[PDB]
Amino acid sequence: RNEGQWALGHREPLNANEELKKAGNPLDVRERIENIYAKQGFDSIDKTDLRGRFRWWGLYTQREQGYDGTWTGDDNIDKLEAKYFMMRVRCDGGALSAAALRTLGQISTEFARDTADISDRQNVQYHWIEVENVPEIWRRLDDVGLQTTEACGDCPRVVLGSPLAGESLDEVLDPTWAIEEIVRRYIGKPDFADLPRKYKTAISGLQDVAHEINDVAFIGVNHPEHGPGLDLWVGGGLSTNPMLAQRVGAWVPLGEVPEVWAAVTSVFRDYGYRRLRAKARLKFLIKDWGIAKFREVLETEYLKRPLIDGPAPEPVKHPIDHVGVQRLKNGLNAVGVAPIAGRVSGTILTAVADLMARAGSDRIRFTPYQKLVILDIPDALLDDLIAGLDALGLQSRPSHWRRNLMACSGIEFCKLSFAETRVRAQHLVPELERRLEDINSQLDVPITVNINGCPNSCARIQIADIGFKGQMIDDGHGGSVEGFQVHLGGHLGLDAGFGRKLRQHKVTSDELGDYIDRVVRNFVKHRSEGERFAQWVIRAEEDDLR
Ligand code: SRM
Ligand code: SF4
Ligand SMILES: [Cl-]
Repeated sequence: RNEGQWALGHREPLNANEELKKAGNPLDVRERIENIYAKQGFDSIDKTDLRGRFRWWGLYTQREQGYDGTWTGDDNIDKLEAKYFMMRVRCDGGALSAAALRTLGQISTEFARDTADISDRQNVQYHWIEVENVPEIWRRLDDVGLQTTEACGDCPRVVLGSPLAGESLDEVLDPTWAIEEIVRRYIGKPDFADLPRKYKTAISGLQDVAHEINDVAFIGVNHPEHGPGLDLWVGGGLSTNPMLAQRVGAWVPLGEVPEVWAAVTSVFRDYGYRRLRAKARLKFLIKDWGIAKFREVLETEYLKRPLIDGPAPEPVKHPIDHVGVQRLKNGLNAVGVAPIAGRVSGTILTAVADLMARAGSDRIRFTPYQKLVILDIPDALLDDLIAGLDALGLQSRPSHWRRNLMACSGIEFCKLSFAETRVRAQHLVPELERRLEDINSQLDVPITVNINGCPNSCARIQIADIGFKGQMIDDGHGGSVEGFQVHLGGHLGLDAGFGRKLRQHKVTSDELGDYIDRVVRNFVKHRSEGERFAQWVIRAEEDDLR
């Protein structure tokens, strides 16, 4: 019985999305940008290019101005499509030189109305970009060793790596090599250009890459016999049907990582479902097959050998975000700063690149939690840096809230969203800071808040202390507005799991601060000593949670 799987012989398209990939190599659309589209403009762009093949090059069309959630749906595309683009720049590892960061700044100030926002996958995204300047931009990014290749599309998304790869004192190893090997080997190459859906990778020495929710994850663990290598995890995801990735129970050494990554992706290519668009993510295959069959197939058909068994890394009790100052293997310091919901500007990035030059620093990393850290600051030139960054509003000593808050793009730019998230976040933070500085000392433990535009969970709705899922709501049977559902007490690391939903409960855009304030206060009210938020939630009564 057919599910669209290549490996079972069913190579026949069953989607419009699968249909468009059978029409040449999607990535081939780059000639057409430079040759045709950047020269003729938005309206020349064939619609199967604009909506399909543009994705393989980091170009999603942004939402047209002044259409609220009322208008959100597959059937309003012509209306919702603004003649501008969100261009996503691929940063495998968050890793960047100061020259590279510089370029990202000026590209934004110049081409993207100063918009630059750090994604929770270590990328930057621009908005207000026009096709005319795409060729100029590619040309420019190349100078600094950056591309947009497969930053969107049915292909491997950015590979996450630790913001502190190679300098962290706690890391099991530095797997940067493996990342760069994967990118050098495999990005832009025909073999993995066509996958049932998107494909997300995390590789790190630390559990600081939200690994449990990636399609494939490689995580430092000491093997008692074989030494520092990587633990392999597979089948994660969070959209509208969240599933934690699971241990394959294998241990992979650094050098074999890119080989084993290619294996896994290969299994996705061939056995992944291609009938339903909503059922195409690897996770669904893993759910169906079970972990053991997966490993069986993986060894027997693609690696041609068993993967050496190995232990799980010991799950951390607290997420590792790298905000703040820390000593390096260097003998130097690194600096983690927090913007609000990843929101920086073209100006900020350049202004930052310059402060780095002042410090002698040439290494910066973006963070899987929309943050950025500067590396190799010597003690001597550190305070003059921090003050330089605080000046741009990039706080290295942020508050509880500013530090542990994410938002997606939402209805500001995103054509799929029901609510405003990012701008909303720029104001909610000060409101919470001054509203709850009151209770602040009594919180010995952080509260994480993720504001999501719609159910897609781009800012990780399910795995926050307080998670907000943007749905359309009714207001006295007069008219439908924007609003959020709450998911509470979801965490990664030790005993990972998702936040609970509440029965008949909605939070309008205005009420966000009200709800947070209340449930936080009720937390402190009913909590026990040392008890984390998430722990309370599981025993808490419905009423204290509303
Ligand atoms: C920018 C970012 C949010 C952020 O502020 O961090 C983001 C924003 C978008 N995501 Fe994503 N996603 C981002 C991380 C994720 C994550 C989180 C993660 O990877 O940890 C998820 C959840 C995890 C997962 O994938 O399971 C996520 C699940 C989605 C979904 C759900 C897809 C699905 O599997 O069903 C969509 C829609 C889709 O693919 O059909 C999607 C679609 C989008 C689009 C392209 C909306 C669209 O299709 O038109 C958003 C960009 C619109 C815009 O104009 O900004 N994105 N999105 C993140 C981009 C990181 C990157 O560089 O790649
Ligand atoms: S979670 Fe939804 S609204 Fe937010 S950025 Fe993703 S697709 Fe857009
Ligand atoms: Cl995405």
